[PDB]
Amino acid sequence: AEMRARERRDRLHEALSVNRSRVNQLEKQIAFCEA
Amino acid sequence: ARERRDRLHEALSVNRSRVNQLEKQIAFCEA
Repeated sequence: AEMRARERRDRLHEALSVNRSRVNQLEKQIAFCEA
Repeated sequence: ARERRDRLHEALSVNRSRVNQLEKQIAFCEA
C-alpha cells in the first residue's frame, strides 16, 4: 500500500505544479487581452 | 523545539505573502 500511495501522491504533485504554471500564463494573457 | 520552528513557520508565511502581494502589484503596473 505504501508504494501505491506514494506513486499516486507524486503524480498529483507533478500535475499540481503544471496547473499553477498554466494558471499564471493564462492569467497574463487574460489581463493583457482584456486591457 | 516547537516554539522556534512554529515562529519560523509563521515568519515564512508572512514573507511569502509579502512576496506574492508585491508581485501582483508589479504585474498590474506592467500591464
